[PDB]
Amino acid sequence: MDTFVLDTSVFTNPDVYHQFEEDQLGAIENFISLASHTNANFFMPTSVYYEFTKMVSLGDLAPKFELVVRIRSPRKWGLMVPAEFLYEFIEEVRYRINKGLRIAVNRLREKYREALRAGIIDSKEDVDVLLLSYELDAILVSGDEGLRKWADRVGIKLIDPKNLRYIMENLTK
Amino acid sequence: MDTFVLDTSVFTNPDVYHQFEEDQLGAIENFISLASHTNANFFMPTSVYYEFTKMVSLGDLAPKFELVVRIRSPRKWGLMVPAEFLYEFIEEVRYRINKGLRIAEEHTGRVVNRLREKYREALRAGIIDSKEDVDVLLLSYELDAILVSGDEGLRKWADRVGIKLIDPKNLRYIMENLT
Amino acid sequence: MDTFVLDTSVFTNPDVYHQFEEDQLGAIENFISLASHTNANFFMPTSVYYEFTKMVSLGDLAPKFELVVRIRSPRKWGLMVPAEFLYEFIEEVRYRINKGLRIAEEHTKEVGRVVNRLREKYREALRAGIIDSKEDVDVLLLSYELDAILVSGDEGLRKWADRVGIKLIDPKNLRYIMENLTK
Amino acid sequence: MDTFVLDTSVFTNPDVYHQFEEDQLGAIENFISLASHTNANFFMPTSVYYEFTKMVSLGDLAPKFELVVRIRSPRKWGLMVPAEFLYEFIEEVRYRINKGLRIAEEHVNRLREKYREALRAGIIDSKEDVDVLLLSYELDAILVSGDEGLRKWADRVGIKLIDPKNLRYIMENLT
Amino acid sequence: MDTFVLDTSVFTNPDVYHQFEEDQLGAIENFISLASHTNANFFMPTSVYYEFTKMVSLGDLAPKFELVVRIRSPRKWGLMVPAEFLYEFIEEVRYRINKGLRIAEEKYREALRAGIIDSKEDVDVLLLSYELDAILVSGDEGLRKWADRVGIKLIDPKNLRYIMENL
Amino acid sequence: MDTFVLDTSVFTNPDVYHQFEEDQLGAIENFISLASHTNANFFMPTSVYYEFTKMVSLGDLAPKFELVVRIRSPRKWGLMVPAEFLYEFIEEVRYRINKGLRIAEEEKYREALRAGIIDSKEDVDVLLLSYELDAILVSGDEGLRKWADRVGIKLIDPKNLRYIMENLT
Amino acid sequence: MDTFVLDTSVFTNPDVYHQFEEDQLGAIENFISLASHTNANFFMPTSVYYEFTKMVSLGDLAPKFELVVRIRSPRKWGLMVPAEFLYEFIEEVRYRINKGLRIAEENRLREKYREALRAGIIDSKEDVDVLLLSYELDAILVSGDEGLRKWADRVGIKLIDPKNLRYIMENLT
Amino acid sequence: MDTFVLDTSVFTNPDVYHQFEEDQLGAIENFISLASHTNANFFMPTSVYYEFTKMVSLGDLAPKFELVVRIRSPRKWGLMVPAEFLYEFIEEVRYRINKGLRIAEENRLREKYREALRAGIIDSKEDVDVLLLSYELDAILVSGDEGLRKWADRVGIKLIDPKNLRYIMENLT
Amino acid sequence: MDTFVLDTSVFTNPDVYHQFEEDQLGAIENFISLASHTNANFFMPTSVYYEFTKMVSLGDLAPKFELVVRIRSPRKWGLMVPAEFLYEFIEEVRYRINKGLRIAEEEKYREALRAGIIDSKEDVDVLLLSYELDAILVSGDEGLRKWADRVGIKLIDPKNLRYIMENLT
Amino acid sequence: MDTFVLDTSVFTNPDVYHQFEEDQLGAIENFISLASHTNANFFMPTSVYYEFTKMVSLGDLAPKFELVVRIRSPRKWGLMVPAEFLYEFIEEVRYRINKGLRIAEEKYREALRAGIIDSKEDVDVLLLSYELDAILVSGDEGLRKWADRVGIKLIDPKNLRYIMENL
Amino acid sequence: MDTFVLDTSVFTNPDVYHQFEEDQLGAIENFISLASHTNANFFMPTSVYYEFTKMVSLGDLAPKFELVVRIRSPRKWGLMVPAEFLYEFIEEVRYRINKGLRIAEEHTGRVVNRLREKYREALRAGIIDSKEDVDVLLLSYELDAILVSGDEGLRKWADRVGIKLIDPKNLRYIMENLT
Repeated sequence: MDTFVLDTSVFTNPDVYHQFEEDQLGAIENFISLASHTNANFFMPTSVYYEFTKMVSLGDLAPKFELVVRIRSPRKWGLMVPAEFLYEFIEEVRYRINKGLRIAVNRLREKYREALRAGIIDSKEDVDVLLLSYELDAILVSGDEGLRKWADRVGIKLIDPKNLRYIMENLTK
Repeated sequence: MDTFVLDTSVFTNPDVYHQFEEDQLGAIENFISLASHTNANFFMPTSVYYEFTKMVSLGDLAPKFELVVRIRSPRKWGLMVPAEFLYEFIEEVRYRINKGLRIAEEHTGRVVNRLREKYREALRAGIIDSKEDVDVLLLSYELDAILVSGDEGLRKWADRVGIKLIDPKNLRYIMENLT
Repeated sequence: MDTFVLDTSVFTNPDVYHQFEEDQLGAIENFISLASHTNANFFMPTSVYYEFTKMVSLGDLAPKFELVVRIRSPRKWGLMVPAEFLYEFIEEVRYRINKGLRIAEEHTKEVGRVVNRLREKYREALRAGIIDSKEDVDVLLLSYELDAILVSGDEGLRKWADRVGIKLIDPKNLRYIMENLTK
Repeated sequence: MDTFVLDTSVFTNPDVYHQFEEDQLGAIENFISLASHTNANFFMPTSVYYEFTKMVSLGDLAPKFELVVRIRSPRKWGLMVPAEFLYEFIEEVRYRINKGLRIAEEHVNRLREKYREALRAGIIDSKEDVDVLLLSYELDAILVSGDEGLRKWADRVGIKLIDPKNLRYIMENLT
Repeated sequence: MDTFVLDTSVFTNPDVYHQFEEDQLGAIENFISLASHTNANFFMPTSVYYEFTKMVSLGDLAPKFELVVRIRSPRKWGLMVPAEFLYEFIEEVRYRINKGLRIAEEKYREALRAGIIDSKEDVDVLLLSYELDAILVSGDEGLRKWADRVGIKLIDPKNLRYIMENL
Repeated sequence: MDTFVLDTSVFTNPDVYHQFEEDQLGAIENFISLASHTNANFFMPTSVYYEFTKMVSLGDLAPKFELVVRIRSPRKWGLMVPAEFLYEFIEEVRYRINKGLRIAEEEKYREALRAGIIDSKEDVDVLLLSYELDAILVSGDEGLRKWADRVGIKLIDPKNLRYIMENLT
Repeated sequence: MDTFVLDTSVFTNPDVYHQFEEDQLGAIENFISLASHTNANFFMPTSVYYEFTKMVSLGDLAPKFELVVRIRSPRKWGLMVPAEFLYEFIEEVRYRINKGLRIAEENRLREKYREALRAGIIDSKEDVDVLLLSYELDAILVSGDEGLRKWADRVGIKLIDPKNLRYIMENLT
Repeated sequence: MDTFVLDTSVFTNPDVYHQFEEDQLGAIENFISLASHTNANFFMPTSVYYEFTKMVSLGDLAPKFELVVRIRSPRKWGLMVPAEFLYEFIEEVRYRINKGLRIAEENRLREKYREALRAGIIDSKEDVDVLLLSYELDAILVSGDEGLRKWADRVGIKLIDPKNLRYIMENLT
Repeated sequence: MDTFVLDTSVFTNPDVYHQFEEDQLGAIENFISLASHTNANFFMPTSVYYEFTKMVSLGDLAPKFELVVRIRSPRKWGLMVPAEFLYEFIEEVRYRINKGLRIAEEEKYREALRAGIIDSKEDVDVLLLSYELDAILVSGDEGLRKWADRVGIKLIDPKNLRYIMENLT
Repeated sequence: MDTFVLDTSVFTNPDVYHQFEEDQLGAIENFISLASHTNANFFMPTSVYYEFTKMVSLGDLAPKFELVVRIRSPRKWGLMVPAEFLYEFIEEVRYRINKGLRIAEEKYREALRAGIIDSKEDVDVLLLSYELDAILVSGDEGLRKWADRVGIKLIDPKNLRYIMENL
Repeated sequence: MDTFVLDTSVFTNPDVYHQFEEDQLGAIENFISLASHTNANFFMPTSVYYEFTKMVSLGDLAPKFELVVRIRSPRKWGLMVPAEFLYEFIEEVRYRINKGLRIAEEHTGRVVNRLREKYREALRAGIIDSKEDVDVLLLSYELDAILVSGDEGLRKWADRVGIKLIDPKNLRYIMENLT
């Protein structure tokens, strides 16, 4: 039975969520409905779910979302990663900060200070996503191309996020 | 099938128990009834159950409650925790004591004497709550269970150490979808 | 050769340090001098040495002390303690916070400002009971890791050390022990 | 026999190097001379040595330095660090970026580059931090550093430490 | 399926056996009947069963009892307990005897030699419970507090009938 | 080099201490002096040393004693004993209580046993320490050394302790 | 399913075999009959079966008995017993002979005393065989001899009252 | 350096002790004297030393003997012997008693026959103790009893001719 | 399900094959027919089957026989036997040679032993195969089954083979 | 230092012992003298030494011999040989006896019962050599060819004196 | 100290042995003399030594040679080689047989009969040489020794499988620098 770990970008990037509906809230609702009738487990890291809720107001959808998408933390005890992964994470932080810095009087340096604090949060989400995907042996669904490139050098299973609805449909119990 | 370890706050904090009914005994009895018809195991550490019985008089409910919610002790023999966990526990005691000390101070010859006994009850309960926290975490770890809490402090420790969690406000909803 | 882990109390409790000299700074300086000519390794946890520097001002003694007493952190990686040590610590915490409350109140057994001064002396008591509990863990873990003899003076810590199988000495005989190991 | 892993700050922060000489190039030279007669091993990560050379021109000292201080890379092959360490590293990056900008903030076109530079050096110094810790862990060595934030981290992880102000002193008490 | 290890106290302390019947022999008889029709294994240490028979005369009930409640010895070969457990046992002996002599008011020499027999029962009970991963059913506060320190599964003995019924 | 774990009865039973001197305090003092020159390690469990101090007032000898005979606790962390040893302990408690009860039979019944428990806890501490250090158990108590024999702990005649100490410089 | 290892005494001591029938060969035949319709495995050591056959003639029953009661040797190849067990066996030899010696006390006196201890060691070798086989198969020892059952208990072998063997077999069909 | 485990028979059988001196207590004293100046460790099981003391009074010599010959118990805690060894011990009991029984054949007849087999099992328990201790220390067994030495050989314990013990000790000073 | 390793003597000793039929070839044929319907695996070592074919001419029965009783070699690669078994083998050779020598004593001395060696090699092949498969050894030879007993291999009375086969559909 | 395991053939076959002396008792005597002054351990299996004493009467040489040549049994507990070795032993027995009867020309029954005694010696020799990691000294072609198949260290027995001398 | 395993070709190929002297027996005896005063162990497989004795009559030299060059058999009991090695051996037999077949052909009613016996001696020696090669490699591996050969074919197999090598022409020089 296929397990998936979802990124923040799955429901915040329009290129991905448009497959459910053009509205954000409507796409999320459609996803939740479909997730009930599909033979799949969905997961999302605690940290990622937190940032998703800061961006999108789910309200009455939250409990249904939390029922179909299990929110687990990847911080297992005694989990060890090889030293190499540590060094690759450093490169991911570089990517994240510099990407945020590109998109940025003194609203250029409280923009800039906000960009790097977001860049750290995005990196701590990336590692949470990968670790959880690794632990569950799950398929990582993510609109962030930079994350997906890293999930490959590390050998995590992937899907084209644009085909998530399609995949889900062809697995209905 | 899903396993849950319940904290004391599941049935003592109104924000959580109101999903079952509006009376404490009503909520407990509604929970027990539903637990019978749900495909799930429930557990509560011995220490947590003890404090729960001091705060609430179950009476005739106790045997039914003890049947649906299994009371186990998490004090395993060959169990080992990393030295990290030990240091994290010290921070939880700090959190517990200082939160309990805030609430003593705020309520605030004769006024000096009610304040000393109010600060002793703040610390002693702060330690009791910290020992319960550990019991809850260890049991959750051992059974690979979903910790149902409500005490934001505990839930955030549970998260640091990778224990499974749920929003306690959605407990009834989850139970209803596992019948 | 013998290895020792030192508590704060070895140089702050007068019943212990008098063996070197009657003054505090004099006792510490005398200890350092003797430690140089003794065939023994001395250690103190980073957390404990920090509290020792907050209570006593070593000044020019610091570098000599830091040479004879090695200041190491016991927070090794993958160190695992059994789960019973977790519960025994919960109990030391209790003993500690309580001993302190005792002195807070018992010291304050003694306008309305009285209430605020009592409020502080209670606050200070728990904050220092948690600092002394963290010290206690640090001391035991360091003693365990090095297989060292714990020199304390604190009854509460030594009782715990004994429960967990850590080697102990009478702190009052430290100078004597050191003298019978000269190189 | 004692082993030490040196940080850049040992020879770039004056508060540390003054124990050898007031002069930077003289402190380094004095250190090198003493290291020859000291019963100790010295090490410095490859990345750390690279940054040290970009700040200080050693010239004819380089070969003597490279003989007394062995320049090794900690990027071993089967090394596994706990997942926790990974999260600790993220916090170290936060500390170093935020320390860099606090410096930057104080001194429009010059500001955008003073802020790029703040965080590119912030990442480089975080990579140096990891290199230093991993090498210290691998060799079971005593980490000598002037940076507070690195020395604070070397404690959470249990790496052996020294007051850098006492380095000369320690070296002298080992022949 | 839930396994259980029974103490002597289950059928000798009236507070516990009254749930089956007011009569002692009738409670045992009722328990055995119910045990047949419940999806649960029952066990009792050799040493505990011996003392139970010295106190209660079962007569024709014995073979039915021995069929529903399996009598095993916990003395498996190569079983190792942590040194800590050994020290905790010493404390249990202290508890057992001190209680016993309170009760003295030749009756000192019986309060000792019974206090140790009760201690040997306690160990046999805990070890068997540990080995089978069973739920310890016991009236005795002291045994149940020790069982808890060592992480053995417990039940309120007063709800034994109720639990059996719901299986 | 030879390691020894000492019981309480080494310095509290006259049959054993007479080899050092006729006086108790003098035998202890003679032992301490001889221990300093001897090529052997001496040890005594914490619990055993405590009871020894309650019986004998060492005074100024305590620091010299605590230098020659090292007072360790045998309650090591990951230590496991076979379940059989646990059952052997129960028999030792019976031996100790019944011996203490015979002598009582002339509050002296209540403390005939409370001492019997303390003596049994000491016995365990002595055996475990002996096991851990792979040491020779020196004890005058018959019952303890007969147990020590069942569990394969090395033994000596306590009456020959001085002689053995002398044959090791 | 339950497994049992049988002693000689289960069919030679009258106090146990009377549960099947009053006559010895009749009891054996009833047992065999019942064992066929029982949901249980029966075993007896080779050495024990040999002495059983030297005491009872059996004849016609032998092939039926050998079908229901499997005769195995417990001398497994890599079996290790604790040194302790070795000492315990010396005590069992003592018990076995000194018993034998009580009967004898009731030339021929020598010829009775020699015969007493030679049968004593044969019975000791039976005891070992029985315990080892019970251990190997994790079987319930059905004996009748108190001394063997006391030993079996110290060693933690599963036991039953031999007087209830028929009853147990009946409740497993 | 060479290690030896001694039997009772090394100082109770005259055929062996005569190499030291004709008198028993004189031989023991010479052995003790020589053992002091020998580069070799000597050992004897607790059970063996006990029976040795019940046969020879010794007295004055005891502390010197206990210094040169270390009296250890071989009942080590985690010792495992193969099941095979257990069977071999049953044969040793047989040998030991049937021998004992030959002497007896030469009331009192009973009191001689009881005494014969009680000493036989005591000697069997000695044999085990000796072999186990020899095994544990990797020591050379010095016996005098042929039956024990035959066993020691089947088990692969190191052996010496007891008649050459003095000679061996002399060539190690 | 039950597995059996068969010796040569199962079909070459009349005391054993008479249960199937009075004729040799008829007993073998009856056995093969019964084996097909029985819920049991049969095996015979390669070496044993070779000698069986030299003694009895199976003709058209061979393919049916080789279908019901599987002919395997027990010379597995990483197989190790304890050194004791090696010494036990030496005693088996002595038994086999001396038995063959008694019967010889009436080139019949030279081949009294050469057969004794072949029979000893067969014995080893039989035991090793039985050990490997955890099979029940069926053999009429007294000496072999008494060895099989010493080494803990499962056994049956060969006289009851038909009866056992019948009680397994 | 080089350890050696000696066969009977070392002191019973004249081709080998002639290097010490022409006389048999003198060769043994000479060997023992040299053995004392050479930096090498010597060993011989129990079974081999027994047969050696049945053939040669040593008398007063025995204790000196037993001091220089340690007589151990190879029957260590738990030693395992590969199944292959077992089959190779069968072949050795075949070799030993077949040789033996050639020689027959009651003398058939002795050529067998000696052929097996020689086989049991062969195993004892190889196992001891294996256990000690020793050099096997043997006159017998057949034993030395087997020793070679199993990877045991060998020497030419004719050069034994020479090797001892250079140590 | 350095250990060496010698091939048959060390003393039979002149290009190698000429470093010691110009006569075969001269070279062997010079080698033996030097081997006595060098801090090095020498070994040769039993099979290799056998073939060496067939080709050269050592006589009185044999005991001295056997003392300096230890003749061991590499047929270890628990020794395992990777299945690669097995396939590589087949290629070595191909090399050996085809090299030996070339030399038979080249030398080349009566001519047919000397050619059949010349092709049988080419194969049978080709197998003998292949078994020697394996013995040499296995012994070298077991002792972690330096293979001294000269047979270019063997040296190139030895290299594929990571055995230590030396130029055989420098053997004397190496021995001289280890005195």
